[PDB]
Amino acid sequence: PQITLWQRPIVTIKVGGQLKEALLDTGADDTVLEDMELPGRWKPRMIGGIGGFVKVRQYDQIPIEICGHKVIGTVLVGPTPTNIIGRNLMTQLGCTLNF
Amino acid sequence: PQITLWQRPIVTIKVGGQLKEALLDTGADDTVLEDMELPGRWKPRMIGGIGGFVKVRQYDQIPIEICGHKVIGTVLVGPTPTNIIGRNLMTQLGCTLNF
Ligand SMILES: CCC[C@@]1(CCc2ccccc2)CC(O)=C([C@H](CC)c2cccc(NS(=O)(=O)c3ccc(C(F)(F)F)cn3)c2)C(=O)O1
Repeated sequence: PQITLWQRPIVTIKVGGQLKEALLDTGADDTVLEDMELPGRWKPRMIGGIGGFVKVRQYDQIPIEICGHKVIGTVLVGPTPTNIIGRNLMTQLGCTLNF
Repeated sequence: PQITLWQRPIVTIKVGGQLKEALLDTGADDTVLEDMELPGRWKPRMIGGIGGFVKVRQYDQIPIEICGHKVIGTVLVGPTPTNIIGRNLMTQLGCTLNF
C-alpha cells in the first residue's frame, strides 16, 4: 500500500498466532514489541529512545505477517508505548519513504 | 526522493538559522530537536517515547527547511539524543511510506 502520515501509520501484524496493531517507525533501527510469549532463547540488549535507554529481550528469526507479507527477523521485547516495526523488518517489506 | 531504509533516513535541515542533521521518523507524532534557542513564547510539555518521558519546550509555527522544502509547524526542543523530524512536518513534505 501507500501510507500517508496524517495519522499514525498503524498496521495489523500477526505474531505468534496473535493479531496486534503496530506502528511503522522509520526512526527505529529495530522492532520492539510489548511483552508477549515468544519461542526459543533470548539475549540481553539495551536500546535507546528519546527518553533514554531500556533493557529488552532479543529474540531472533521470529516470523511476523505484516499486511499479509511474511517477514522473519529479530524482535526485541520490553517496555514500550506501543508495538514498533523498525527498519530491520521494513527493509524486508521493501518499504521506502517517498516525497 | 525515494529513500530506502537500509540505513537511518537522515536529512539536512535548516532551523532558527542553524544547519543540522535530523532523522525522518514516521513513528514520531511530533518533531523534537536537541536543545536550542528558538524565537517566540513556549510552553512546557512532557513527551513520551522509548526510555520514558522527556521535558521539552514547545514552540509554535516554526519554519523549517528540509531538503530544500520550507515547512511550518510546532517544534519541540529538549534533551533528545538526536534531532527527529516527526509526522507533523513530514506530511507537509508530502511524504508517504510505500511497500
Ligand atoms: C525504538 C526506538 C525508537 C526511537 C529511536 C530514536 C533514536 C534514534 C537514533 C538515535 C537515538 C535515538 C524512535 C522513536 O520514534 C521514538 C518514539 C516513538 C516510538 C518518539 C519519537 C519522537 C517523539 C516522541 N514523543 S511523541 O509525543 O511525539 C509520541 C508518543 C507516542 C507515540 C507512539 F505512537 F509511539 F505511541 C509516538 N509519538 C516519541 C523513540 O523514543 O526512539
